[PDB]
Amino acid sequence: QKTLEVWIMPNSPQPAEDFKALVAPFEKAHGVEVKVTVLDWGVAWTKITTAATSGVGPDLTQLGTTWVGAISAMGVLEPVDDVLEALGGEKAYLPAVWRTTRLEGARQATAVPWFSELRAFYYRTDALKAAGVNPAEMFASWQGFEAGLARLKASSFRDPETKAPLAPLCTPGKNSWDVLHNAAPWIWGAGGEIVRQAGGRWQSALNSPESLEGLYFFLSLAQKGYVPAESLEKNTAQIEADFQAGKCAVFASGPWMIQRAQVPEAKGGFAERTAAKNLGVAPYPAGPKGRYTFFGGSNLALFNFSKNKPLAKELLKYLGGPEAQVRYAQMTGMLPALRSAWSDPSFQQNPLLRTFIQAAQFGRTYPSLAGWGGVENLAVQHLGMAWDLVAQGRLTREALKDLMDKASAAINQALRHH
Amino acid sequence: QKTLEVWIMPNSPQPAEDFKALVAPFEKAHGVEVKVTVLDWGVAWTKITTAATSGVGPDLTQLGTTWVGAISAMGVLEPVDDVLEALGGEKAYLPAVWRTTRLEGARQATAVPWFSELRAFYYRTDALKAAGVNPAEMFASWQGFEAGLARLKASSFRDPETKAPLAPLCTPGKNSWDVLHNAAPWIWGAGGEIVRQAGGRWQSALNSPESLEGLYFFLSLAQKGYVPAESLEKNTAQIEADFQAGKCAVFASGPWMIQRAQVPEAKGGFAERTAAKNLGVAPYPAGPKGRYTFFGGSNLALFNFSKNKPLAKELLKYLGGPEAQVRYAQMTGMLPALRSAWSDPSFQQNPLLRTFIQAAQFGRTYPSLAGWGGVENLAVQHLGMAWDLVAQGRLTREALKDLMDKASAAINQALRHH
Ligand SMILES: OC[C@H]1O[C@@H](O[C@H]2[C@H](O)[C@@H](O)[C@@H](O)O[C@@H]2CO)[C@H](O)[C@@H](O)[C@@H]1O
Ligand SMILES: OC[C@H]1O[C@@H](O[C@H]2[C@H](O)[C@@H](O)[C@@H](O)O[C@@H]2CO)[C@H](O)[C@@H](O)[C@@H]1O
Ligand SMILES: O=S([O-])[O-]
Ligand SMILES: [Cl-]
Ligand SMILES: [Cl-]
Ligand SMILES: [Cl-]
Repeated sequence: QKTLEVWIMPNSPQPAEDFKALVAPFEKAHGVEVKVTVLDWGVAWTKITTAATSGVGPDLTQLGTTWVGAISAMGVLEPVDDVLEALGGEKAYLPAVWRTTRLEGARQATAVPWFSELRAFYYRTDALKAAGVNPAEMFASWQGFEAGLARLKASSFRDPETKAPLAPLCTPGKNSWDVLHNAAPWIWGAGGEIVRQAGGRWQSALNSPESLEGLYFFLSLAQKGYVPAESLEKNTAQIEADFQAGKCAVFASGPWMIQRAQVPEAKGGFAERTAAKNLGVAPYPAGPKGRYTFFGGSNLALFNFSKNKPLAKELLKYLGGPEAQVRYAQMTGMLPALRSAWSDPSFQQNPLLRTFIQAAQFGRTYPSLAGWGGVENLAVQHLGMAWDLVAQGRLTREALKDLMDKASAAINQALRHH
Repeated sequence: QKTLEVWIMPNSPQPAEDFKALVAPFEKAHGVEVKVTVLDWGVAWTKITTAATSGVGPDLTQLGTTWVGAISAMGVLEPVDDVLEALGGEKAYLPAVWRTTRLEGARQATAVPWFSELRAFYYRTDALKAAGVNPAEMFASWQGFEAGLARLKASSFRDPETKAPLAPLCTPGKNSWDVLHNAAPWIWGAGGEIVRQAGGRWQSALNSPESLEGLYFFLSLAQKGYVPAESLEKNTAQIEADFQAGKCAVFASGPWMIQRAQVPEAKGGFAERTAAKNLGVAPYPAGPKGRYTFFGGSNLALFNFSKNKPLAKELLKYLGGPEAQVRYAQMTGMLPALRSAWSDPSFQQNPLLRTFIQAAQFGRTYPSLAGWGGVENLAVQHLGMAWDLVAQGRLTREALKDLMDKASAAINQALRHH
């Protein structure tokens, strides 16, 4: 009759149902009830920070890897070094994954790695073929990326269901954390970054010459008509929905879309759509200073005001452990956080998934900072205003610089305090 | 083993679960399993129009009242006059609800009323009291509304959980259908409208002198600092989340927030929050040409490519009928569509809900037109750009007029399209 409450984000298309089937064996072996509540990504920051400040909430909460340091810095998370030792310690994890178990420079781990994700480009094989585009040259370089989009815009190809052209590229301009995650590769590729350590402190680098170069190149794809105006007002889920509906030739996303492509519309997938029958993946192109993609995922954290700490730690060890690592990655189409589970043969057979796995050497993420929640909110707000400059025909290098100088002022405030 | 597929939007905090409990009796009596799929509002237009164009989808779909004419005019909906006759016909419905059963001027009804919904202002009793605001004066007139917001801005009141001031008003500036529904009362209150019958056709009126007056007054609340810049990039979900979290003194919503306030976070509500303990409702203020609010909701439609039409009509008769009408309104915090069901004490004994029932006198909606889905997408896009003028310090009457001239040209295209 002993019970646990868990907060999760929508990691699969039937998230509560998938999470319940995942924990059913643990419920049987301990004779306990695990309750699950689903928080949309757009409101999860608001709801998790309120639970933290109020001292009331669940036993466990999913945390995006980029939030672990920001929640940890509030002093509301129970140490989980014991759980991670029981899962095989530092050596069981990719160094980049291990760094998401804590606030940078904290002694104690405060989250357990649950799943990994990184970004690549999904494209329509039938569209790039009709346009005469070589996917290998389109996704090899900025120049190539731009040339491929120009061909996709000039193409007379029409989706056989919609009977209408495809937008060359769709990217979300509003409301998602992905307004930051989708700009990051371009910034990094130009030799830029989101933040930089100097003058003793962390500050915004979104106004560095190289950051402006990468961000401007990204924004100018919309300026040139490769991204439709409508896309700049939309969020992640809508861009996913536009691709599934046969309206976009190319978009940036995570390994989950592969799982969706294999499942019917009734189960929140798109197996019956033209796009699922014509699905390609290519990595992010090399920029002038490097080849990068966003690498992230989600960890599980235990609030220090939980009344069932020993039982919730047993559940973290279960979810962080090999068997649940494999089953949840299968249900979600995410990559296991436990490095050993990448080698499970169920992940070796899928050709599109292999593209994601082998793209991981280009994966980069943000330092695990106390101000990071604020940085992401302000980044989403200010980058969405840069997309606005395009919708208005007002995008210039000076206007972008002025806007990123204001984003930088505000981000510097957030890195001092909450 | 007979099957039905039903598409619904997230009407309650656990939508699929609540919908399965609602249809359980019908499943038992008929030996059918009803499969439900949840479509977020932001992607429902995309997924419903793709089902229409492809001839592949569910048996039934939820349709927002403002979309019924638009989907009907695509030639894909079954007539349901038999179901509405069996539910008691034109007399069993509010005239405004009856008009949402069809495309304007069509012989045959193509949707069954499911639930009703109209807009009012939620406010924080504790905030208006600390600010010295008389709710009765604040929600009586535009001048009153503005005077109350000036007092809310000046207040040194801090939310007891956040330890921080409350924004006087939050409204979503992006990527919700509510960007239109939140503007419409201000437009209508100035004596404007969204569209106007102009010489044998329908056309945009967003660029009429009175429509600009109403919209300009609305936007200028944000110009004066009554709405934070942050709010202008956010969608309806985030604004609701911000109110629940104690960040907003006032916001416009539906009757569902009353149900949400009575349910804990773990079931998708906000009973733990200060805002649930300090909840007031007031009507939209009278504009200079009178008092108006947005009156809508959702109906249920049967695709004419369904293979299960006789059974799906029995399910429509069930969902539209007295018992299920009461149950779903209880679970969702919506008003029943069937007038007779308003008599249940769950509605008539609910003092916050009584403000929504009384607000129904002043309820207005859009004509039931062929291009209406297009009108809403384009309206949301262009109204999002009006909010942008504010964020940028570029709001002038000419700039707003130029923007609504472009919204009007685009909307005219969508209305004349065959
Ligand atoms: O910065 C927020 C976290 O985002 C996570 O990615 C989410 C994304 O935000 C959602 O929009 C959705 O599409 O799913 C993604 C995968 O769960 C990211 O994985 C985390 O590392 C970030 O902390
Ligand atoms: O315009 C589409 C329909 O909107 C309905 O209101 C929704 C709103 O769109 C959402 O943001 C959500 O919060 O809930 C509302 C109620 O379901 C409206 O009821 C319909 O009349 C519209 O057709
Ligand atoms: O901005 S254009 O779409 O009117
Ligand atoms: Cl960085
Ligand atoms: Cl939405
Ligand atoms: Cl109107």
